Parts: sequence; structure tokens; C-alpha cells
Amino acid sequence: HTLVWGVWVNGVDQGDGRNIYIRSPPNNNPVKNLTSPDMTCNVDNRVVPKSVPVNAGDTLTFEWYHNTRDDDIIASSHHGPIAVYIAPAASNGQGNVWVKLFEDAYNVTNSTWAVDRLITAHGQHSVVVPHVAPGDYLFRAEIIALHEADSLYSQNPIRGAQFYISCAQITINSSDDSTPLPAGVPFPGAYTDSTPGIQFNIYTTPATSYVAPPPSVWSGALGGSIAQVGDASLE
Ligand SMILES: OC[C@H]1O[C@@H](O[C@H]2[C@H](O)[C@@H](O)[C@H](O[C@H]3[C@H](O)[C@@H](O)[C@H](O[C@H]4[C@H](O)[C@@H](O)[C@H](O)O[C@@H]4CO)O[C@@H]3CO)O[C@@H]2CO)[C@H](O)[C@@H](O)[C@@H]1O
Ligand SMILES: [Cl-]
Ligand SMILES: [Cl-]
Ligand SMILES: [Cl-]
Ligand SMILES: [Cl-]
Ligand SMILES: [Cl-]
Ligand SMILES: [Cl-]
Ligand SMILES: [Cl-]
Ligand SMILES: [Cl-]
Ligand SMILES: [Cl-]
Ligand SMILES: [Cl-]
Ligand SMILES: [Cl-]
Ligand SMILES: [Cl-]
Ligand SMILES: [Cl-]
Ligand SMILES: [Cl-]
Ligand SMILES: [Cl-]
Ligand SMILES: [Cl-]
Ligand SMILES: [Cl-]
Ligand SMILES: [Cl-]
Ligand SMILES: [Cl-]
Ligand SMILES: [Cu+2]
Repeated sequence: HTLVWGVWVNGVDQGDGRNIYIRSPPNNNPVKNLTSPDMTCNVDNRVVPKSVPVNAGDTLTFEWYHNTRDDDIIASSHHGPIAVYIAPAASNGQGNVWVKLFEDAYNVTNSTWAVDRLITAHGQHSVVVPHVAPGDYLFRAEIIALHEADSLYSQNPIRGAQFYISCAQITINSSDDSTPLPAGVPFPGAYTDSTPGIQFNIYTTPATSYVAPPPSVWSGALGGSIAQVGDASLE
């Protein structure tokens, strides 16, 4: 159970984005139905009044929270991966449009899930804004909690992989467009009952065997991190 509070740009807090530049749902409950229209941008996908200005190469940091800013972020039971996707805003997230910029799942080197490191990072994870065409974009940040994922939701609706999905409205101003954004995958549709990484038993299957759901990270992606970029409590 987690939500995005807002974003940072080059380590500068853009301030509370909820219902402003984030297409905030009404609560922190997960999406679980893989075929739901709610897979695109969660249950209340509409244009919000603001879009955060960025340039290609900027560090764009998403900041999550559970109940209040810079709290426990997400229950520690909610082990799983984190991804970030981009689509042109004109699509409203419809069609074959989502391109993956970032994936982190289970890190063998430090024996931790992305969500574990998200909590340590005070809810902050970043991407480098890619060299796509200037314009308006949706950045879809997705946490998959796998603590009940041994079942398919389609078999047992009380269980299933949990998707915490947040779409931020970002405007890319300066960009050399050296990596034009290609077509991507649809949400809903990219994840199905048979997709690797959706049905996974964290209790009995080693995390060193976990493969996050495709698609793979785009060749044009510039990278990211899970790391605290700013101190919320210095406000
Ligand atoms: O054993 C089951 C499973 O539970 C996981 O814990 C989940 C709970 O199942 C879930 O019910 C709980 O939901 C909370 C949510 O986290 C809170 O953010 C929300 O708070 C409300 C509050 O109740 C209202 O009074 C107020 O106005 O709004 C806030 C929202 O800011 O309350 C909901 C409803 O209870 O979330 C838990 C995860 O955080 C365990 O983690 C897991 O290990 C277990 O397997
Ligand atoms: Cl839960
Ligand atoms: Cl700057
Ligand atoms: Cl809801
Ligand atoms: Cl709900
Ligand atoms: Cl916890
Ligand atoms: Cl197409
Ligand atoms: Cl390990
Ligand atoms: Cl950190
Ligand atoms: Cl242009
Ligand atoms: Cl099942
Ligand atoms: Cl482009
Ligand atoms: Cl382009
Ligand atoms: Cl293409
Ligand atoms: Cl696979
Ligand atoms: Cl990948
Ligand atoms: Cl690619
Ligand atoms: Cl790609
Ligand atoms: Cl490329
Ligand atoms: Cl910091
Ligand atoms: Cu939860």
C-alpha cells in the first residue's frame, strides 16, 4: 500500500504533486486484475492540471509514501521489483506505447529486493530523462509486491501479484532527440497469467531465480537508481 507524493528534478523537490501533476488514485490499494483498464495508470486516469518541466539528461526522482510523507513508505512484507515506463501523453496510455526505462528486481550482490532498498531510500528512485522528442509524456512508475503472488489473481482474487502504479505528467523541453521513442507495450495486456515474474512464490522459490516481467529495458534508456536524492525533512 503505497502512493507517489511527488517528484524531484536534479535533486530539487517539485512539491506535493498529488492530483496536481500525479494522476493520483483515491487510495493506496493495489491493482491486481491484469486485464483491467486500471493497469494503465491506476483507477483514476485523467489529465491533471500540471506537467513537471524537465530536460533530457535530468535526474527525475519519484518519491513514494504509505500514509504520510517520508513514513515507512511501504510495508516491508511487500518484497518485489520496481519498473518505470514512458509513453507520449497524447496516447493517454492507450495502445502499444509503454517503453521500459528502468527495472530493478532482486540484487544478488546485496541480497535485497528493489522494494527493500526503496524503503531505505525514503521512497526515492530515479531515472535519467531520455533523449526523446520534446513534448508531454506520462512516466508510469510501478512497484509489484509479490508477498501473495504464488497464486494468480485470476484463480484466487484474494491473492495475486499487487501493482502499485503511478503516472506522472512530465514535459520534456530540451532534447536532442538522439533516441526517438519507439512503439512499446500495452497496459493492460503486456502482463498475463503466463508472463515470467507475475506468479512467483517468494517463500519457496529463490529470489536469485526471479525474472521480472518483460518487456526488457529499452536500448535508449540512460539508467537510474534507488537512492535518496533529497531530505524531505529539511522542509
Ligand atoms: O495479512 C494480510 C497482509 O496484510 C498486509 O498489510 C496490509 C493490509 O492487509 C491492509 O489492510 C492495509 O491497508 C491499510 C493501509 O496500509 C493504510 O494506508 C490505510 O490507512 C487509511 C486509514 O485507515 C484511514 O483511517 C485514513 O483516513 O486513510 C488512511 C490512508 O492514508 O488503511 C488501509 C486499510 O487498513 O495495508 C497493509 C500494508 O500496509 C501485510 O503487510 C502483509 O504482510 C500481510 O500478508
Ligand atoms: Cl496486502
Ligand atoms: Cl537544475
Ligand atoms: Cl479505489
Ligand atoms: Cl481498491
Ligand atoms: Cl513494515
Ligand atoms: Cl502500433
Ligand atoms: Cl541472496
Ligand atoms: Cl539511500
Ligand atoms: Cl521539437
Ligand atoms: Cl493460482
Ligand atoms: Cl521521440
Ligand atoms: Cl522522436
Ligand atoms: Cl517503433
Ligand atoms: Cl523468463
Ligand atoms: Cl531488462
Ligand atoms: Cl530496445
Ligand atoms: Cl524497448
Ligand atoms: Cl536507442
Ligand atoms: Cl539526501
Ligand atoms: Cu499493501
